[PDB]
Amino acid sequence: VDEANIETHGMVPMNRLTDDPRWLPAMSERVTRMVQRDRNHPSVIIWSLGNESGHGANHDALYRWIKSVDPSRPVQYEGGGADTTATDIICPMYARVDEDQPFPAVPKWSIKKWLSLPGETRPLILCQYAHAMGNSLGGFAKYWQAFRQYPRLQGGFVWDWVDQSLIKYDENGNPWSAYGGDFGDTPNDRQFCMNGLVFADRTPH
Amino acid sequence: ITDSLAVVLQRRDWENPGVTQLNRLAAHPPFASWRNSEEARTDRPSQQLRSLNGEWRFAWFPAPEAVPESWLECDLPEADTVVVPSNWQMHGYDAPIYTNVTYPITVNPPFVPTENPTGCYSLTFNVDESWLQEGQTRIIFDGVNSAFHLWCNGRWVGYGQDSRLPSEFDLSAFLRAGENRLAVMVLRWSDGSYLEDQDMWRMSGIFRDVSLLHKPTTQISDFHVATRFNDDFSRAVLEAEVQMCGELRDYLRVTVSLWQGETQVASGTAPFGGEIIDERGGYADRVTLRLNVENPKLWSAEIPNLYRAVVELHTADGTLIEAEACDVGFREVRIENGLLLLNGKPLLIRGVNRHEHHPLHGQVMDEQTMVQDILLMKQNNFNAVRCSHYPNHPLWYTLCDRYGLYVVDEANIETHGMVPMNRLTDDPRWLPAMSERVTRMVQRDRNHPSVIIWSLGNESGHGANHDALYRWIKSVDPSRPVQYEGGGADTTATDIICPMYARVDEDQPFPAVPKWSIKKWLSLPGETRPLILCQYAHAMGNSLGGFAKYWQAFRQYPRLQGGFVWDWVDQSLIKYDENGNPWSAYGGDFGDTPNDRQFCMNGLVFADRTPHPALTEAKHQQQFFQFRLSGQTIEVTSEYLFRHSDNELLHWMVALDGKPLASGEVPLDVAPQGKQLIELPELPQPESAGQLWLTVRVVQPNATAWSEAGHISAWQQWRLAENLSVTLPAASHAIPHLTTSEMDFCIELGNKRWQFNRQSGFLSQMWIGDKKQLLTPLRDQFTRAPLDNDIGVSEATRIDPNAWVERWKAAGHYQAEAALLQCTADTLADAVLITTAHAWQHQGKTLFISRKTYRIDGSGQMAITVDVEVASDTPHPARIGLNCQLAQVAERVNWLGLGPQENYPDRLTAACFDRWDLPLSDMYTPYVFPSENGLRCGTRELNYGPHQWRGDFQFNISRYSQQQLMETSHRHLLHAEEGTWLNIDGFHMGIGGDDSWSPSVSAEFQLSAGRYHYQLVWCQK
Amino acid sequence: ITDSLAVVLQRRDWENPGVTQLNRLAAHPPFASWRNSEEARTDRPSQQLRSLNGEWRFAWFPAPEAVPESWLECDLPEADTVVVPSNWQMHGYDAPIYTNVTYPITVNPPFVPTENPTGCYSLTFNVDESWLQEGQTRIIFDGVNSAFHLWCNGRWVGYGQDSRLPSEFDLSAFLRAGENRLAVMVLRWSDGSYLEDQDMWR
Ligand SMILES: Cc1cc(C=O)c(OCc2ccc(O[C@@H]3O[C@H](CO)[C@H](O)[C@H](O)[C@H]3O)cc2)c(-c2nc3ccccc3s2)c1
Ligand SMILES: Cc1cc(C=O)c(OCc2ccc(O[C@@H]3O[C@H](CO)[C@H](O)[C@H](O)[C@H]3O)cc2)c(-c2nc3ccccc3s2)c1
Ligand SMILES: [Mg+2]
Ligand SMILES: [Mg+2]
Ligand SMILES: [Mg+2]
Ligand SMILES: [Mg+2]
Ligand code: NA
Ligand code: NA
Ligand code: NA
Ligand code: NA
Ligand code: NA
Repeated sequence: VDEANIETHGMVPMNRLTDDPRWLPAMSERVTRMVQRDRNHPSVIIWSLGNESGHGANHDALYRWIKSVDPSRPVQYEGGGADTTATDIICPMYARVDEDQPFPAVPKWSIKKWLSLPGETRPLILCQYAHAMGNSLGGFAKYWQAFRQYPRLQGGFVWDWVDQSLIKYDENGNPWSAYGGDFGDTPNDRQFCMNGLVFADRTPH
Repeated sequence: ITDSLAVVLQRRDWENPGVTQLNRLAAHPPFASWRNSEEARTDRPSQQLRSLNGEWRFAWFPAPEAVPESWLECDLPEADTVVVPSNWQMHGYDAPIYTNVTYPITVNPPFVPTENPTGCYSLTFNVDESWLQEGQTRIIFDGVNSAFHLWCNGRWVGYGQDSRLPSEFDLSAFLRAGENRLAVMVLRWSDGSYLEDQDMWRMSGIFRDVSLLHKPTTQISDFHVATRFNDDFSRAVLEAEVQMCGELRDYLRVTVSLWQGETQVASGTAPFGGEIIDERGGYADRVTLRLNVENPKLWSAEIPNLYRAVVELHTADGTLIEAEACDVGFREVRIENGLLLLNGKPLLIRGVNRHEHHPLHGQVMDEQTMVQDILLMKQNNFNAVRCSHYPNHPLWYTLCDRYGLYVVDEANIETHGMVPMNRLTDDPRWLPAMSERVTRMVQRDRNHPSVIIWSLGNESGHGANHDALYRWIKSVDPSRPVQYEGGGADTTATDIICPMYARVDEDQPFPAVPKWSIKKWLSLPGETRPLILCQYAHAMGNSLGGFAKYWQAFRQYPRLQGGFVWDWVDQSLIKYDENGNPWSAYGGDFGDTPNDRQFCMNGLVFADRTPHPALTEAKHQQQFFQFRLSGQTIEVTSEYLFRHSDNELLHWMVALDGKPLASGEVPLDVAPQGKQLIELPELPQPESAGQLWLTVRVVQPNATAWSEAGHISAWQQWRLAENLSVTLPAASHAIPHLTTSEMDFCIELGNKRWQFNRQSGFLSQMWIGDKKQLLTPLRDQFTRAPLDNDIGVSEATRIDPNAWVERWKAAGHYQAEAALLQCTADTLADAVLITTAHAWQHQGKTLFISRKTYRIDGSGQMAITVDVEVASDTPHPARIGLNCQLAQVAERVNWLGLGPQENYPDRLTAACFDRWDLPLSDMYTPYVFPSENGLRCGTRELNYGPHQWRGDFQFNISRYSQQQLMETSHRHLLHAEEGTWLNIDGFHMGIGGDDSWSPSVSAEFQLSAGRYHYQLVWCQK
Repeated sequence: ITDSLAVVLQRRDWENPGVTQLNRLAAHPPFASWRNSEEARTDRPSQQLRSLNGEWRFAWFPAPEAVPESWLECDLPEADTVVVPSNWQMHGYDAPIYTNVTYPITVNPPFVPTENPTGCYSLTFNVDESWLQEGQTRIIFDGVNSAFHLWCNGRWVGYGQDSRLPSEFDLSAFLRAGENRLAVMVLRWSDGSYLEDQDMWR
């Protein structure tokens, strides 16, 4: 999945820049210039309009731009409820197998319920599931049971591969794995950079 | 030093489609920042919105680098004082350029000639202390062609592109109390010129209003008004989204009220805070107010009911901060089951394309001309207008809102001259420049109910940027369909099949971009969309042939919902001769090269808004009352969708060969889409010879906002009965005498003599007493002075062999010499009979043969019979008749046949059979490019001076020979010849006009029969 | 004079989402410009695509306006030798920031802090006259975070944004035979950073 370098997660709402036409130029260069560079690679099967930036009208514009200039690949985008007009795939992040999380505007339905909502035609492939932060991947079996039972459940992408720990050296030059704040960075989100199936040195969890 | 021309010009922002603006403020609907809401509710002047129109200082330069540094600090001594808004071409500072498709600059995007005419505008003006103590002072340039840098008090403010949308900059940090100086440097050419290749005059300058706007630092920054409905339009919700800028505080509130006249209809109030829209929450700086409206008065072009929405920004204790306002039209535009609906009813678009053009002021628009245009449109049964091909002056949308016209609002993008047309619109590097021309159009005009359809531009092929911006509009504003003709008129970037110059029945199967028959187009597999031509019926010169063929098809096919004629006004400009008499100029008349000559004049009206003959043909075919007659019962059908005929009578005349017999009036009471049957009183039934004709007009007894009392809105004619003449003519007391020379047959009867030349075989002269009657003999004519539609794009330099004029010229039509075959005289009991036969040849090929009999009888009446052969393999001739130059010049022309206006075989539906009496001046049509003109068809009797001709013919009569018209390129160089040129045709070819670059006269109107016959009688009175 | 930092930094092109590049060439799939068809078929190295990876000269500054004009004409004595490619936080010049959702800078688009860490990268390198007698020579920056201005031999070339796609500029009219010097001013923050809020180390 080749993803454009667009994330506006910290805007309030997440929509603020991606729905503004004054940001459509900046956003189009990050989508279009990706397609122009990577369009010949067979490994790329799906284009992504970015991550966690709500759902703005610029998303719908650039979705249709990709469709027009490269019909050979589906386009996906999770923002604004995972099933917007700018996605060919229902690509939720952390939608649970049986339990609904009915957040206002942007609900995370049961992946099994989500398929059968009236008028919903598309496959579902979680762009992110099974958050692997420390001692986790509890209930991972429950996804794959559901994946195998339901044809339109075609799997997902685990979040994620590598702990984003950095090496620091103490006063005597011993290396140790550091996370949020360990460099005087404030504010910070501490451990939440470490979500990997493997440690930073690629040792398996 | 960073404000110096040296630094600002060195970045060359006008040769870089990545920089379309610098420091420009966001677009939005029209603001006035009223500080009293009753002012806002009544749309009275705002003392927070000053105009800077008036006398500015201007200085021209060949290139921006030639502008001295001194001009930022101080006024240039050799500058002139000049009115703004203006186009600097209209003041004479360089030439306007007329080019159609070929760019007026070398195609080398994004670069521009080093020779780039630059307009240096300066203004010294006062600003109150009040505007600088509190709030935000901005300047608004409504239109700058084509790009500009802006200085204020020597400091640099910003840069702007797109010539037809307003550019706004914040001036608060730049202005001082008292005297200030603006410095505006305007470039004729910029990278934006590559998306501004409309077929029009290429001018430049500050050609729309300049204004200062004062707002409080806490302000309404944007507002959007929508109208939802239930199934039967009995309940509506008005949704009003309001966004603000400045410091949000908990005490801030918004009230939006809805008025209809001085009645408050609804009102709501809320603090700021929108719905949750995603995981980060909602817009703290926005609020949406929903008002209920029961039984709303709906907006349409038939009845433009308006409400007014007032948006007050205030505190909770009531203190008003500012108010904005707009007109509201309750209407729904949807496409449903293949039909474009307005309020649940399928529109039938009686459209026209209208440029912003004035023969004196150029591309500067004024209220008087806009209103004159809207009145003339609505008076000729026009429904809708296409803003070809850019956003208009803001006042235009307000006038269509109130007078009632459907508007296609079209983005300022045309790349016609690129090869292929696709080149820039498919290139992602031009997506930004294109997005700002589309998005800023929608942000400004999305509250006008007159706007029912958004257009992505004109003639720019089909690129992936078109698809991107199509989806942008759908996402941002579902209220309105999006249309675009480029790349074959049915691309993925259009909700409407919007072909230009698709014909009714015949396909034009061009590779990649075919124009199918509009009827066939609808039926193509998978195609579900309505079809509304974005341009049809090219009205260049003597044109709109076959107009009736379109409207029959529009009415028969549901999914054919009409089209927009090209176009409304001749883009003529005024020049002054050596004496200072004005004349209408076109392409090349300003030294502009290369140029596209007459192609700028495509209008139903002249530049001064005098109608062409084609306008009534439009008015007749577009009429809202259709008629049928069975017996003496009239079926009236209303094509109005929303109104009853509560301002309409039906006047009816019955006349025998012009003589009126019976009249009457009947009230009209037809429901929309309804019928009314009317039984006429026992009509006159005379045994008298002649054709009995019934004529009905529809008459509006009451004045409207757009029409005077007694305005005629529709008409129709029927032939009721005919009584063939069977009475023998009255006998004569005398026999006409034949005198035979070797050289002439001369015929005498009373005071009258007829001379026939036996070498030429033509009627050489005719005498009444001593007074001779002819200056040129009476000879056959098989040619006409070529119409724009006959010439097409053919020129002396690059001939097009397939144009009609060229096929004629190549076949020798225009240089063919008559060769006398037979010339005999006989004496009968009661008359003399001259029989003739000529062959017209060219380089050995016989093109035409004409066999005549002239029969002069005791009553002084000359009966001429003509029988023509036309070679099957020569091009079908322009006409088949005779012509002569008469000695007489009378002041009036009197005829029984179709009139009163100019009419041709494929453009005579609006004409009515009656006796017409006009001045000879009105028998000539002053087309700016002279051609064949002023024909009237289906005429049985023509009267001029002592002469009468009877028969069944088409004629024109003028002081201008077909030869002079053919050889003269402007109407102002025509001179009255001695006497009067008379063309009488048995048959005359259609004028065409489906387009004007290819043959467009349809087969049924071509003279292909091979043998023709017609009969005249020439008479004295 | 219009290549000076005073003029180029004046425009503050990193605080304006209407300017994401100046003089940048079009994007395209990966090019190598092989002049032998068998080399292209076997994906072997191309003599027309050289790496500039290696030992560059680098100096850190609290804000772009703190960079001395000297630096375009001449290497800074205070500078250090550092390997490229690299992140300057990994060399200890300032802290990497780990924030998930909340932006690491005050949310005030399109503006960024006045105190905007800037990295001044220079490299002196040779160009064979072969390259300048014919054809086009361009520089490829496969990744620069967050935005940068590029000088070659003291003259200004262009500007670029988007930290994860290549920025290419034509250098043919800037290069001379033998010794050349690139001057790359990289800003940590720019209007582009508003679109780069991925939950990772900044
Ligand atoms: C290069 C090119 C473009 C187009 C266009 O696509 C085109 O066909 C339609 C056309 C449209 C607009 C136009 O010029 C004006 O433009 C104005 C402003 O837009 C109005 O819209 C009017 O339409 C109009 O007066 C002129 C021709 C033709 C053709 N040439 C020929 C010549 C001979 C035989 C077949 C063809 S086919 C070529
Ligand atoms: C504003 C907002 C956004 C989202 C997001 O949509 C969100 O819930 C999902 C979420 C996604 C990514 C994330 O951080 C990481 O970021 C990585 C790189 O970008 C990957 O995306 C990974 O997904 C991820 O580990 C953290 C949380 C919540 C919620 N907050 C709370 C708090 C308490 C109770 C319920 C909720 S619901 C709010
Ligand atoms: Mg520019
Ligand atoms: Mg055109
Ligand atoms: Mg920028
Ligand atoms: Mg995130
Ligand atoms: Na499955
Ligand atoms: Na994380
Ligand atoms: Na119809
Ligand atoms: Na034209
Ligand atoms: Na009536």
